[PDB]
Amino acid sequence: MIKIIIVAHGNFPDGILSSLELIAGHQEYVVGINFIAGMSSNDVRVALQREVIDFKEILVLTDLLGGTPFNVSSALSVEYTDKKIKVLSGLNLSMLMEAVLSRTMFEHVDDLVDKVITSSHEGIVDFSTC
Amino acid sequence: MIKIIIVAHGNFPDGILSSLELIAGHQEYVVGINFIAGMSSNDVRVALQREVIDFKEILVLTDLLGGTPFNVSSALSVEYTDKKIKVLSGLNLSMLMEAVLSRTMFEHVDDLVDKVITSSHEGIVDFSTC
Repeated sequence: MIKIIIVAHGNFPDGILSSLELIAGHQEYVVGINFIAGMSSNDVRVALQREVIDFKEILVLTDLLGGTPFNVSSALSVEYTDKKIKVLSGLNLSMLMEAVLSRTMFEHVDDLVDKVITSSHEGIVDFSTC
Repeated sequence: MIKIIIVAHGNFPDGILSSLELIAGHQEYVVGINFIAGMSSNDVRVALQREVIDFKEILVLTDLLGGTPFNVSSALSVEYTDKKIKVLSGLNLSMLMEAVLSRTMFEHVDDLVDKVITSSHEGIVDFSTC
């Protein structure tokens, strides 16, 4: 059971989640934290802490390297002795679908992240390229 | 100008556009086509045609390889003799920010896509590796 948590600027999390819902329907243990206008770094931190209280294996998908979602997520990911918290930047729908569709193959998030990264890269394609 | 068109499942385009608005503010020549429940493939085609009527250099950012937004966009990109339409899949915020921040440097979308692709890939990072 790997919990997927999406953290990104604006309502990007709501938006990409609506893509997932249209394609695959509603999923268990998948949440979005919308980093909207008005909220601070700490607001994101509080929200994320809340979402991880009861989970050991957690994949956090964030929009942009070095942005507040990624920074807050990575800072928190090293604070829990027995939690496994992976934090990715570069979130595309490939990243999200792969995590959702493959996570049940894995007990541990450590063994899921390699395949999620591979699909994220493989999903970036220029149509000219055939 | 190089016009940027975002086509994706659900309200993903609105959501990622809200990320852009928050980070960079409102941009010219950047539109979203939300492929929501109830919409047909032709509906997407009609919308895209409308957005490209009066533009010669067009970058279309789509969510997912082999999906309706990508398929409709790719099919249309080869139908105009004198339009330059590039169609990418794998849309992440890195892809969008690069197109927006760098398009000014280029007359032609052809010379912009390689930088956009590079940044898209470079933006996918696992914090464990830093």
